[PDB]
Amino acid sequence: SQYGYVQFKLYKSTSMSSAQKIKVVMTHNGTTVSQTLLLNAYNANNAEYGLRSDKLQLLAGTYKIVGYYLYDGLDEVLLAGPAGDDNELTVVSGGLLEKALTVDAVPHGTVTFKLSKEGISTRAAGEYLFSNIRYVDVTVMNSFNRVTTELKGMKVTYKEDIGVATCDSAVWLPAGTYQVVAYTTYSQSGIKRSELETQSVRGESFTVIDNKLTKDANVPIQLKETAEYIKDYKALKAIWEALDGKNWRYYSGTINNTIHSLNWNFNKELDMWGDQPGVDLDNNGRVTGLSLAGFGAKGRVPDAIGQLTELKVLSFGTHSETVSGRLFGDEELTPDMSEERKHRIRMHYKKMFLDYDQRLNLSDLLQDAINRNPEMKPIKKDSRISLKDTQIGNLTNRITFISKAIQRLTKLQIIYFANSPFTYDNIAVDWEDANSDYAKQYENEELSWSNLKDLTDVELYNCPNMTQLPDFLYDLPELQSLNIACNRGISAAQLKADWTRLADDEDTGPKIQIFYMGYNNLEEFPASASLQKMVKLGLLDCVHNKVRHLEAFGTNVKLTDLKLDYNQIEEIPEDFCAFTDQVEGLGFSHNKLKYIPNIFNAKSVYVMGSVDFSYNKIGSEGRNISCSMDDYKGINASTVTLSYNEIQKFPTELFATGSPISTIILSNNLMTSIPENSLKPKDGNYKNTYLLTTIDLRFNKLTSLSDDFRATTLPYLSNMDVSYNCFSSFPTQPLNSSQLKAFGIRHQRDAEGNRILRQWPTGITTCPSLIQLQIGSNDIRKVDEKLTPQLYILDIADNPNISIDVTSVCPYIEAGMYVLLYDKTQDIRGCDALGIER
Ligand SMILES: [Cl-]
Ligand code: NA
Repeated sequence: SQYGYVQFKLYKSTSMSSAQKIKVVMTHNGTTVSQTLLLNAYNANNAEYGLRSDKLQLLAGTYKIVGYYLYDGLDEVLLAGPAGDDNELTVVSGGLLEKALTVDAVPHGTVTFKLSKEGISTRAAGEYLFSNIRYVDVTVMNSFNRVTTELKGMKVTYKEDIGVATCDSAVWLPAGTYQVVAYTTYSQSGIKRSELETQSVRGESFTVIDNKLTKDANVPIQLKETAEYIKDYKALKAIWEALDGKNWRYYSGTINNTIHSLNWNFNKELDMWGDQPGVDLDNNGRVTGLSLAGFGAKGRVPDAIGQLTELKVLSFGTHSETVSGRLFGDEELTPDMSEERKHRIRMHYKKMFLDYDQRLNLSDLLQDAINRNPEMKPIKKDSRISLKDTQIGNLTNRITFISKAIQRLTKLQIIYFANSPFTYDNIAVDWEDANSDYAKQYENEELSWSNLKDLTDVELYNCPNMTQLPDFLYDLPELQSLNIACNRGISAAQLKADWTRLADDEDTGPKIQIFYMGYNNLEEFPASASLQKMVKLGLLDCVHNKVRHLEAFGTNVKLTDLKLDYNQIEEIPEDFCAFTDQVEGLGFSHNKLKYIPNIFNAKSVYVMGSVDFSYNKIGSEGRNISCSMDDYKGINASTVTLSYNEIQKFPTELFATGSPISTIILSNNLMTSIPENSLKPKDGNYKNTYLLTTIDLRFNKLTSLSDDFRATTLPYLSNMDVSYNCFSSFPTQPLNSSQLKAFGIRHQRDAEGNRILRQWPTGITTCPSLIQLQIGSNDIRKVDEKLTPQLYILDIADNPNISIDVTSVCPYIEAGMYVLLYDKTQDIRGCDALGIER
C-alpha cells in the first residue's frame, strides 16, 4: 500500500543479446543500495535492444540510478553501464513505472578510491585528523583528452592518528587514464556535514578498463589549510550559482571579428577556476578584478564576495554595457591604473553622451569649407549615443540584492552598479544570508565603510527602482568620482535633499571632483552655502533635468567641465563658478537663458575651446547681457554658439571686450541688419577681431552688412554663410577678404516670400581664395562673368531665369574638376556634357 513497481527497457544509442540479468545501482536519501533483476527478451528494433526487466517492488519516492551491470548466462559482467543525465526515477504508490535505460556507445569501467596521507606522510600533525573524514569530492581528469569529471559526496569507509580510508561504492568512468586533480573532504556530526579542506592535487595515475573495475585510485590527502586563492575560486562559483550563472550570455554590443565567450566555465580543474572572462588575477592567483557586465546576471550577490579581499575593481553593470559590454570603448577597467588610464575611464561618460564638436552647428557649406582646409582641424562627426525617455529604465540585469560583505573589500578602488532593478535599502545594507558560513564569520569582524580608503570611483547608473541614493555613499572616506545619472526613480525633492546631504557631508563634500547627475529630475540646486563646501569639484553634468533655479558654488570652485544643457534655466548667477586652464567646451544649450552670463574673462591667458548657448532666449529682453558694458569681461573661447536665440542686435559686446573668437555661430536669430561699428569702434578695430575666420548668419532677416566686413577689419575671413536672409542686393563687403574660401547666400526672401536676389555679384571670379559659392534658390538673371576654374564648387540651381555661359570651365567640368549644381531646365550655354534641355 506504500510500495510501487519499476521495470527497465534497454534502448539503443546514436552487439549484446547474450545478457539475461541486470543489477541497477540506486540511491534513495543516502541509501546506496543495488538490486539484481532478470531480463526478458522480446522483438528487437532500431530503438530497442529487445530486453525488459522483471517488476521491482520499491517504496514510493524519488531514486537516482548511479549505474548498472548486464550479465550473460554464465553470470559474468557483459556491460558496465553509466546512468546518464536521465539518472532519476520516481516510484509511485500502487504504480508501475517503466524506466528507459539507453546503452551509451562510450565504453566505461568502474573505480574505487583510496585516500592516503601525502606531503606530511607521517610528519607534524596537520590542520585536521585524517580519521573522522566522513565524505569526499574528487575531480578526476582524463590524462589524454583533459576532460574533468566531478564525483560528489562519496562515503569514506575508514577501517582501523592513522590514515588510510576508502570509497567502497564504485563510480562509472569512461575507459582511459586519469589523475585525481582536486578534492574536498567533509566531517559529519549528527546531520551537519562540514568542509575540512579543498586542495588542488595530482594523484598517482590510474587506468580504467572497459567493463572492468579499477581498485584503490589515489586521492592524496594533504591535511592542510585551504589556500586563499582556492577560497577565492570557490567564492566565484558561489557568486555564479547565486546569480543564475548557467543562464549567462555575454553581449559584446558590437559585431566585429571576435566571437566572445558567452559565460564562465567551472567544468575544468579547480586550479583553473580563476581563468574566467571578466576576472583579473594577481601573480599568486588571487582575484583582483571582477566584472559581471554583459552577462545578464539575475539574483542576489551572496556574502561569498567578502572573501575576494584582493579585489581592486568590481563591476555589476556599466553605462556602456549595451554598447560595448565589459569594455569602455576599447579599453577595460583594470586593477592599479595610472592617473591617465583612470581619467580616460572617468571621461568615458562625457565622451559617450555629452561632448560634441561645436562646428557641427555650422551649415553643411561651412563644415565642408573647414574639412577641406588643411590649416584647420577636421570636424569630428557626432558619435554620441542618443538617449530617449523610453530607453531610460532599460535593465541589463535582474540583480535585486547586494551583500554588505562589500565592506570587507578594503583594497577596492572602483565599484560600478548600473541598469539594475534593486531598491536603495538592498545595496550593501545586510547579509545576503545571515546563516551562511561567510556572514557567520564577518558578523564577528568589525566591517565598516570607513576602511575602503582606496575607493575613489562609484557608479550608480540607471537604477529605476531606486527612490533615493543608498547610505553607503555618505560613509565612503575618499570618494572622488560619482555617477548617478538616469535615476528618475528619485523625485525632484528627494534628489535636492540627496545632493544637499552629499555637499554638507564632511566626508564626501570636500572630496568629490566629478559629479555626473544627468537625465534626472532635479528642479532646484541645493543652497549655495552647501554647494560652496564642494571645494574640489571639477566636473558637473546636469543635462536633461528640469532645473529652473541655480545656486552658486562661488569663484573658489574651479570647473574644467560644466554641462547644464536641456533644462529650464533663465539666468546663471554672476558667481556660479570659476573655470580651470584645462576647459575644452561648456554646455548651456536648450534652456530659457535671457542673457550671456558674465562668468568668463577675455583677459585670461587660457583660451577655452568653446561655449554653447544654442536654443535659448538671448536678446528677448532687449540686450544680450544683464550687466553694464563697463562691467562685461567677455569670453575666452575660440567658438561661441549663439544659434536659435532671439538676438536682434549683433553681439558687439564680445568683440569690444577683446574675446579671442575665431568662429561665431549666430544662425536662427532675429537680426535685420549688421550696421557699421558692430564689429569695430569708430576709428579703429577691436584687439582680436582679426581672429574671426568663420561667420554663420543663416536664418536671420538681414538686409545689409557694412564696411565692418572688409579686409580692413576681417582680413582672414575664410567662411561665411548668409543663406536664408533678406538680401535683395548682394553684400560684397565680405568678398574683400583675400582669404575668403567659401561664401553662401542661398534662398533670399522677403516677408512676402518673393525671390528678392536677382543680380549676380559681378567681379566675384577675381576673389583670390574663393573655392565655393552658393547662390542657388534665388532669381539670378544674366551672368556676364567668365567663370574661373579656381572657383570650382558653384551652386546656381533653382534660378529659373538665369542666363549663363560655362564654356570657360566646360573642359574642367568634363575632367571631373568642377562641381556645378544646376537644373537641366536652366539656360546654361556652353557645355553639352550637362544635358541641358534644348
Ligand atoms: Cl537683442
Ligand atoms: Na580573464
